[PDB]
Amino acid sequence: FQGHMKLVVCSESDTAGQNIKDNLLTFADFEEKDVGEFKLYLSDEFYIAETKERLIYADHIDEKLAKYIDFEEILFASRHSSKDGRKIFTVHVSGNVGTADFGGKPYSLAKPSPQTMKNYVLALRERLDRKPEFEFTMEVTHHGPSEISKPSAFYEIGSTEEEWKDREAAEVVAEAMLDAIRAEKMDWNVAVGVGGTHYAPRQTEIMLTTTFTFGHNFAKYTFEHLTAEFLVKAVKLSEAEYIIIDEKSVNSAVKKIVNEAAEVAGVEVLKSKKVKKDFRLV
Repeated sequence: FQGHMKLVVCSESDTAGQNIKDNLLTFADFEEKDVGEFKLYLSDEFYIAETKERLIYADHIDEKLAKYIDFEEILFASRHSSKDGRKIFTVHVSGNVGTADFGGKPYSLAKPSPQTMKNYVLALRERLDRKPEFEFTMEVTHHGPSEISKPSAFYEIGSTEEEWKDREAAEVVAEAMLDAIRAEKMDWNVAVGVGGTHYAPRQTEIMLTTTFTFGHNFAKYTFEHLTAEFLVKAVKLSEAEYIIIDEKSVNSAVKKIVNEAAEVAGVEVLKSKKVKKDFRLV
């Protein structure tokens, strides 16, 4: 059973997650309840769940929470840590290709939530100028938890403690989440992306300016470990009808498995430049 409400999940020890939570709590009349290992906040709008577990290791947490409440998807609210120290708002779906160094299992992918991710990004774009020093960017699929069956995605703030403690940054994310949760448009074109650096530049531009959204995205560092069958799993899991390639990143070797996957799954392959040109929004 999936119910019809959306669930925001955060970690008790995550500063960013907590600030996002505090802001989300003012958007509706909530009632806290402590069941099992969680702290649940209920309302007739959306749900919020607090766990003491580190999110990247929260495999099967959707099954655990589903014992107490019904929800159709999860929006993980968390901080983003990076050595670049850049101030950014990011979105990505968890999952691993060849290595599972930070949660989950190898070659396992979490169920994405392409529509909500898209609505969130457009709602964020609308407010980005409130925090001029911040920039938005997608993150390729990486890190745990990989064992999540309910549609999901991670909505984060980074890259250091300076940003995690940023009250307004968390408030902007919370507002974008509320807009995503209430959004009715659920027919954005869905694709799995292949190619690019860890911050998926092409995919980020596509998310901000076209009618396309993404489920999973695989960075160039994953090329050697990708297989045609793994890509088919990603496409079907994402409910994608397309595979978009970063034509400047993909090599002939990876293009072969991409084409293989496209044929087996019955989806169309499109170059990122063509997507940006023929699928603009306004």
